[PDB]
Amino acid sequence: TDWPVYHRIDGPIVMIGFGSIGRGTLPLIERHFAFDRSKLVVIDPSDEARKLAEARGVRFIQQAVTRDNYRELLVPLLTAGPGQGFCVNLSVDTSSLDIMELARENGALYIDTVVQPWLLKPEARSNYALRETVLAARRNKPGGTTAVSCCGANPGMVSWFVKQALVNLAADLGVTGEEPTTREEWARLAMDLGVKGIHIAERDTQRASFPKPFDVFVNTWSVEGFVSEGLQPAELGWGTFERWMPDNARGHDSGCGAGIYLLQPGANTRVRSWTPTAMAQYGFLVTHNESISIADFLTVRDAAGQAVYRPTCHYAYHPCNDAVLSLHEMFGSGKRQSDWRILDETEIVDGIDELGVLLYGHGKNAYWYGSQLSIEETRRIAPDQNATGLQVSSAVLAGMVWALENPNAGIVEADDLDFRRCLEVQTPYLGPVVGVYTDWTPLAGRPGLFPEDIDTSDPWQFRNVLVR
Amino acid sequence: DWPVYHRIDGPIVMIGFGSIGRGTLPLIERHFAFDRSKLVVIDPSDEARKLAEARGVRFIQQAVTRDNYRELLVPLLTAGPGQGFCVNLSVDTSSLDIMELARENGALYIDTVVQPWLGFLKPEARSNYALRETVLAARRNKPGGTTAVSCCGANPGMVSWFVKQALVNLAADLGVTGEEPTTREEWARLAMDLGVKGIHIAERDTQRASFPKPFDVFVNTWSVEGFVSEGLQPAELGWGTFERWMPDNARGHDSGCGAGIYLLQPGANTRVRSWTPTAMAQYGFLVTHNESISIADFLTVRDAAGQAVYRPTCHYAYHPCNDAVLSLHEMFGSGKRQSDWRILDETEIVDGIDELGVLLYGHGKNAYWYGSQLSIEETRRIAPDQNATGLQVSSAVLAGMVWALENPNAGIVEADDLDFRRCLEVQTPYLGPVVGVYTDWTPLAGRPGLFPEDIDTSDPWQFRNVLVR
Ligand SMILES: NC(=O)c1ccc[n+]([C@@H]2O[C@H](COP(=O)([O-])OP(=O)(O)OC[C@H]3O[C@@H](n4cnc5c(N)ncnc54)[C@H](O)[C@@H]3O)[C@@H](O)[C@H]2O)c1
Ligand SMILES: NC(=O)c1ccc[n+]([C@@H]2O[C@H](COP(=O)([O-])OP(=O)(O)OC[C@H]3O[C@@H](n4cnc5c(N)ncnc54)[C@H](O)[C@@H]3O)[C@@H](O)[C@H]2O)c1
Repeated sequence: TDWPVYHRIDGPIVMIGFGSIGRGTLPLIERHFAFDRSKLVVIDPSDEARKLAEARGVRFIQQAVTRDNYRELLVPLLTAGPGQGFCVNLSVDTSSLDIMELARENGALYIDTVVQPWLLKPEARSNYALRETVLAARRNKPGGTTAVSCCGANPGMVSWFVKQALVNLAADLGVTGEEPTTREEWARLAMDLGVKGIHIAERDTQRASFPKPFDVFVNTWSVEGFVSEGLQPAELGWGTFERWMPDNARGHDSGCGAGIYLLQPGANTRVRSWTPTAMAQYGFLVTHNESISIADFLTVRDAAGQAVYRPTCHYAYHPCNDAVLSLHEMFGSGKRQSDWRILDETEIVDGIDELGVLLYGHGKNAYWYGSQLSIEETRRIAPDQNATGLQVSSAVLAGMVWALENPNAGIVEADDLDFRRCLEVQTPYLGPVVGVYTDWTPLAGRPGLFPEDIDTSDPWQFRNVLVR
Repeated sequence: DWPVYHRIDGPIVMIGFGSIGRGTLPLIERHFAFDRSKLVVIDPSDEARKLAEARGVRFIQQAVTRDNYRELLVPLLTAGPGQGFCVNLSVDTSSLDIMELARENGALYIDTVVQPWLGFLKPEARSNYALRETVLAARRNKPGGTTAVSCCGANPGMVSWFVKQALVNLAADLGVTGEEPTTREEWARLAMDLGVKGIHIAERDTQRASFPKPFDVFVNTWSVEGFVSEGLQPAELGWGTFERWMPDNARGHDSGCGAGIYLLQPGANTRVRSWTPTAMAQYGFLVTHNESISIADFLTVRDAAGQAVYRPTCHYAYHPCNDAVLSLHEMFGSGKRQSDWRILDETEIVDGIDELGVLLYGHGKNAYWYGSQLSIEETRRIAPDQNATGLQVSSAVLAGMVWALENPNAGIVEADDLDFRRCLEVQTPYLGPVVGVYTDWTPLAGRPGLFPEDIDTSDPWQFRNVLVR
């Protein structure tokens, strides 16, 4: 009845970054893998991180990993032996692709939760473009040591939820038969079910024991990371059903073809969305890797290679109340707050991180599938983190298990992993995982007091979702 | 001790006993001498009844409606022996109809808002410009007569007196010579000569509650029903002659004073870039307010032909308390009102201020904020039964009442028509720090930035730059 130990790691474990996610992932690595304790080392420039690592009894190197030092630092650490090591990258300000390629070159497994560069026109700031660098790297060097790109809660877990949700939608219609095996089969299942689009539909209700301080940005995970992505252009996977886009929307000349972006910051762009606890709510259209990767994954092309079916996919994020206030403060002031803080589990009085996928446009209108993990449950089952952190760290755990079980798979996205195996590892840490149908649409209660440019023939059009 | 300004020798009829009525009644008892059993409070709610009974004040548990207001109020207003005073602090009642009833029965009248009877509409008809035009027409139809003070709370109300004092201060600091204005035409000419392109009613409420905001509860420091109703009205502003651009969904008015436009979107979901001393640069919401129109109208200069050659832009730039910001996000994101609401009591507020002032911009010193920084701690020391928001309003009602008793045959008047020095002399003891602050901030601070924006770089204070689009 104790915790399962999934695998032995026969080489160094190098954790890059020991912020909110690193702190939550370390205890799960220790819990679920067998290895000599001295094999693990944490790298992070922060004094705060150093003091926590010392209290946890783990090796700690207080250094920022940079383009200038990453080869001389990471190659010896990852190749120390006797066997294959694992690079666990949970940092800000480091090049995911460069570290990934270095790990592969040296036979070390690799996982991260984001594609980002080393510490510029808007299209270059896009997660579409960054994802294209990873796809190109895979084409240049197929196969080889497994490296898992963007395997956190979102991007990451939500790709597995999309697959489970598609299977459930079919079953709820009385459609029986083997589930898809190939990418094209998954894409055709979405097409055949009439899925028009998908929101990554999230509502964080975690509340702090102190009121939000003036001129302090407050969040339940990285403030630096959230602000960085929130200032990037709004970004979405763009569905074939869409008949309207804003005047300030732009596409891409190259790549998989699945994305557009808007010439405005994602964290100041609102969309109409829905989760089970929030019901109808505003989300922020913050750019995310999975907005592109899920739309790409579910694309059906004709013989000529043109996409004839693709779902819309984007984030619709309602963060914790203090983060909502922090965004209002930041954008209203035109500048970042002087200080910031990430809520510790000891500072959260109650709440959940409700994180799921909202598939819409099919015969049952809309279906939300995801996790309702509470802070109370989090504290009972995993230390050193809040409910936001545990969804992410447990997804990293699942990706690490998959990579150790499938060590010769090359560069892979969350959409490439065995979703059933990953969810089997992750689900002890997700609290209630539920599927909920709703009849809500973005046109509920509309038109109202004022004229609006809506498309009443198709309630889920982005024209109706975007707050204008 | 506290000054007793005057005796009131007739009935005092208070319509509405919510957050503002509860804050105003103690000031009335404190600052006027009157037969105490001559005060009557009318409110439909049981909560109001219990509070009035606890004070031993006559109470009538009725909702004033178009169907009953004549039969209900006339006996109360004319009960004698002397001139009565109708103090209207309610939601859901016709300001104009009750004002006219008071006037034709010789009773003084004051309120803090122009609003219609609760309905059992074209966007233009929902505008405060239209509502104010019904009051202006009433004045033209019955000049002079018994005084009725329209829209004399904190804003609208006190901020009109702040605008006059700020113009005086700017004149001194910019070396503009001339005697203090004493007529509307002289005030308007002073604003023109100072180069005041526009005015924000620039407010930041930092009052914080001892409990976190509950899900599906709208929280505010004053009327939730009243704030939501005004926040769903069209965004609305006095429209200055310097403006070179208006949004595609802006509209004007065929008739009336000519000072206003409105936008075909709700004010409480419309953001503007603004500034207060404690907030520094912030978003405010462009909630419609009577003074947006009245201040712009008051400061209009016309040529001989009657065409406006100068007028300041004027509008609200409201940053309410944090729990109200979250309540608006919740309400607009859900597309419907929350199932419950609450107004923060002073006992529930841990700290904070209601920073309420006027931001005059476009002149030689860029921008100037003048107003009140009243804290909840100071409020509790000097006045009972209210928070810092309520006390700024209730003290303004007091000031207007003192002015009306000293000027009881002035006809229908707005806060812009009162003697601002006398009103501020009555109100200032309840306003805490009242300060003027210059800033170099403009709406183009930091702009253009990461993304292309439709800005006017020739003039930072253009509405094109202020409006969040
Ligand atoms: N996919 C997901 O679900 C998901 C969820 C949360 C976060 N993330 C990603 O992970 C990132 C980290 O999140 P977090 O909440 O732990 O952030 P955090 O801000 O709490 O921690 C970041 C850590 O990185 C360290 N760091 C900074 N520069 C470094 C360098 N050059 N080398 C090594 N370490 C460095 C900092 O000292 C800090 O301790 C986020 O910015 C985000 O991109 C992904
Ligand atoms: N000018 C200003 O600065 C300013 C400031 C605050 C409020 N106001 C105005 O004053 C109004 C009242 O403010 P509040 O905070 O006291 O509101 P509130 O919601 O606390 O109280 C309103 C009261 O009116 C009563 N009421 C409802 N229908 C009625 C009717 N038909 N007849 C008589 N009473 C009735 C309610 O029972 C309630 O007690 C607001 O809606 C707003 O328009 C103006």
